[PDB]
Amino acid sequence: PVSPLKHFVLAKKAITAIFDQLLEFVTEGSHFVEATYKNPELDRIATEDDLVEMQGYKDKLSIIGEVLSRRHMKVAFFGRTSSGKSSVINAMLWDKVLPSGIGHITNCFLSVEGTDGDKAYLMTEGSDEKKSVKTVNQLAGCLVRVFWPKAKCALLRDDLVLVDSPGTDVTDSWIDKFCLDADVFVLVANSESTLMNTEKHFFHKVNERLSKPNIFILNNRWDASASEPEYMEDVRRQHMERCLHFLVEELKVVNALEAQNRIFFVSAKEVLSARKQKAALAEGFHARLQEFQNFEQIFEECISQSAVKTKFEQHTIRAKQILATVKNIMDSVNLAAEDKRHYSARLPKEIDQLEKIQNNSKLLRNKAVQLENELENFTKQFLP
Ligand SMILES: Nc1nc2c(ncn2[C@@H]2O[C@H](COP(=O)(O)OP(=O)(O)O)[C@@H](O)[C@H]2O)c(=O)[nH]1
Repeated sequence: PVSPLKHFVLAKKAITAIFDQLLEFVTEGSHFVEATYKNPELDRIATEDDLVEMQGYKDKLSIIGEVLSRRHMKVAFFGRTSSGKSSVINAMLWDKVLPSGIGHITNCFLSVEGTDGDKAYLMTEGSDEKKSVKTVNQLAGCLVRVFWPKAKCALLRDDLVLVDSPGTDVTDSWIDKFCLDADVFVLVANSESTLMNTEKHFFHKVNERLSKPNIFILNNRWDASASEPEYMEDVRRQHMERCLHFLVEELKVVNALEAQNRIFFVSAKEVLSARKQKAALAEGFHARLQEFQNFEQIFEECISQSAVKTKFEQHTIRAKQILATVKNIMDSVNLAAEDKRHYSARLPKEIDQLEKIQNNSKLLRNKAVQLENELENFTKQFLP
């Protein structure tokens, strides 16, 4: 069972390798354009504008590679205090990463990301110090970053970052600082209550600022109706009706069939206890566990596909534009050299020098075409 998050990992590896090659190619092409422009025996074969363009591309292709190397998937959890946001995150991480009662006292956002080390730690905004996660109660707009060993959670190994927000009912400017790059928003609701307008309004604001945000609703604490099956079915219908209407008719972010794959009824407490033990069950436990596992699979499929487009499409488009321009420059150099060869070149040494320029510009043009093909292959595989 291969995690869908590997789609993102593979896309990130592919696009970073393309940009490594692109930087090397533009560096080589810039050296060629410079030598051609600077040759005192050549007039107007490569222009000063040709060189400035190539150097400008060279000067900015490195930071694209470094920026791409740090791209990650991000899921953000929202909901009323004690709905179960921290517990859902812990269940997905298979451990008690965010401590008990942290939701009572946290007024900062808490993010969880992977670390290559074997020791968990946290970092605050104004330093590089790695602090004990045992101080997270003291440290928790503000953001506290929790780092958890990648060897312990496959989600973190596969470049997912999970963000816990302060309770919606006791606090937006949240969107700008910690939501412009979130790929998925998860509303955690208390299934013993009813979906509230305070929660709806927040996702209305996300919806107005982002084009078709990916939104899941987890009706948590579903174990509270265990052994009440007839009751459970009717409460499920009522929650489903209200959650469907919100996603489909109010937000209009999903049609009614796809909405079935965005609303789930779960017990994060049961799931965490089952998973911490893996490293006398209430009635319906396994059905609820299976529903949480189905949510995780659908969530991973959603966020991996979505994040590849969101995080990598613009730079893929830019790389194609850079290559088209470099090809145009190589075309211009070749054409100017060949024109000169046939219009006014006289001595066989001048002719041989122009033929070398033609040949090297063609070698570079063909290298650009090969990188265009790699970008087309990337687009076909990763950018539907
Ligand atoms: N019965 C039950 N209790 C839960 C569930 N999820 C969380 N809780 C409990 O509800 C309390 C608050 O949960 P927490 O995850 O801290 O809520 P948060 O404030 O939204 O982060 C804690 O005591 C949890 O143990 C659940 O699925 N079922």
